[PDB]
Amino acid sequence: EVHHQKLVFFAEDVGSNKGAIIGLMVGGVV
Amino acid sequence: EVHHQKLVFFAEDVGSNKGAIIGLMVGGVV
Amino acid sequence: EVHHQKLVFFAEDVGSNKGAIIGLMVGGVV
Amino acid sequence: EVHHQKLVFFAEDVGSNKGAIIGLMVGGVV
Amino acid sequence: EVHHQKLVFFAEDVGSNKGAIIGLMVGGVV
Amino acid sequence: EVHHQKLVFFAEDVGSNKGAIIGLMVGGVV
Amino acid sequence: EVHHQKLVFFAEDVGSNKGAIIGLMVGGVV
Amino acid sequence: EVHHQKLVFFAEDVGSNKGAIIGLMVGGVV
Amino acid sequence: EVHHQKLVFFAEDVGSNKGAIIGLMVGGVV
Amino acid sequence: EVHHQKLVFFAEDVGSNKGAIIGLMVGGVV
Amino acid sequence: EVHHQKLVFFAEDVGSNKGAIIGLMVGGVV
Amino acid sequence: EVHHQKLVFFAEDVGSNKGAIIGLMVGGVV
Amino acid sequence: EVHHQKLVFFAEDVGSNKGAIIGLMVGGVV
Amino acid sequence: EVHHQKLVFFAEDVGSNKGAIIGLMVGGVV
Amino acid sequence: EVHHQKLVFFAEDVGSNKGAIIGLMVGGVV
Amino acid sequence: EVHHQKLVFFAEDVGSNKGAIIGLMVGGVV
Repeated sequence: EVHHQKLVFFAEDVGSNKGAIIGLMVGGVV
Repeated sequence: EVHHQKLVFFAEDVGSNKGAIIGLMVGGVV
Repeated sequence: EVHHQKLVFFAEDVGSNKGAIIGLMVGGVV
Repeated sequence: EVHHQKLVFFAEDVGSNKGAIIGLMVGGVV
Repeated sequence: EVHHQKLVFFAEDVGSNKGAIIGLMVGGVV
Repeated sequence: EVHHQKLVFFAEDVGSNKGAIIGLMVGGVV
Repeated sequence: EVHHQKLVFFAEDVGSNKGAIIGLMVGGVV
Repeated sequence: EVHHQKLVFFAEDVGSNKGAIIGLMVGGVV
Repeated sequence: EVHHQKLVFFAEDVGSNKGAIIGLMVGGVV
Repeated sequence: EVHHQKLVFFAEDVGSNKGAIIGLMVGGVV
Repeated sequence: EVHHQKLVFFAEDVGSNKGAIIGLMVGGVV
Repeated sequence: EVHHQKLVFFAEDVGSNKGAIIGLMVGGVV
Repeated sequence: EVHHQKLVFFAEDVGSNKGAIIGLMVGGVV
Repeated sequence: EVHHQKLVFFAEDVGSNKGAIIGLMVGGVV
Repeated sequence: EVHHQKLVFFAEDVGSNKGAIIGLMVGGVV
Repeated sequence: EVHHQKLVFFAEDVGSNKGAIIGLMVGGVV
């Protein structure tokens, strides 16, 4: 069999002063 | 078998002073 | 079999003073 | 059994003064 | 069995004054 | 049984005055 | 078996005045 | 077996005065 | 301000032979 | 401020032969 | 300002033969 | 500024023959 | 400023024959 | 300013015959 | 300022016949 | 500054025949 998985995310900001607390959680189980 | 898994993340911030707290978490299990 | 796994993360900041606290955690279990 | 795993991370900072505290943890178990 | 694993990390800083505290931990178990 | 593992890390600092405290730890267990 | 392992680390410093305290530890257990 | 392992560390220093404390530990147990 | 947060999860199984490929990932950003 | 955060995960598997592939990913950003 | 953060993970296995591949990634950025 | 952070992980194995490949990566950035 | 950080990890193995390949990576950046 | 950091890791092996290849890498950057 | 750092590692081996290749790397940069 | 750094490693060896190769690298630069 053939499995094609494509995960893409776009995140842009303009945090001039203090971008605060930001976390990016990426998980992939196969 | 043919497995094609691609993960792409775009995080761009135009900061100027103090990025603060950023946490990138990448968890891949295969 | 054929296994193709690619992870690309783009993190670009422009904070010209005090990056503060930035953490990148990459966990790959195969 | 053709295993192809590639992980590419791009981290660009511009902190002209005090990069502060940054941590990069890469865990590869195979 | 053919295993091809490549880890590429780009870390570009521009801290003209005081890098402060940076930590890079690369853990590879095979 | 062919194993090809390559780890390439690029770390560029521009701390013209006082690099301060930088730590790079590489752990390869084969 | 055929084992090919390459560990390439690039560390560029520009600490013209006082490097302070820098540490690099690479442990390879095969 | 065919063992082709090599570690290359690039330490580019631009320190004009007072290198201070620098720790370079290379532990290769094979 | 007072904030209380507790994440409790229970995962029990009986994988006598081959626990397969599982990945427990949790993320908390505050 | 008063912040109380607790994360508890219970993973109990009565394995016998070959645990297979298990990847635990804990990402906390504060 | 009082911060209380506690993380506890219980991973109990019984696999009496070949654990295979188990990885635990703990990333804490604060 | 009263910061209290505790991380406790329990990993109990019973692999009486060939633990195989197990990796524990702890990344703490404060 | 009062900071209390505790890292406690319990790893109990019973591999009476061949522990194989284990890797513990502890990275702490303060 | 009071900083209290404690790291305690318990690794118990029972490999009566051939411990094989074990690697413990501790990286503390303060 | 008061700095208290304690690193305690317990490594119990029972390799009665041929320890093979074991490596422990402790890197502390202050 | 009040510096109280303590590093202790407890190595329990039960090797009776052929310890083989063991590498203990302790690098603490202050």
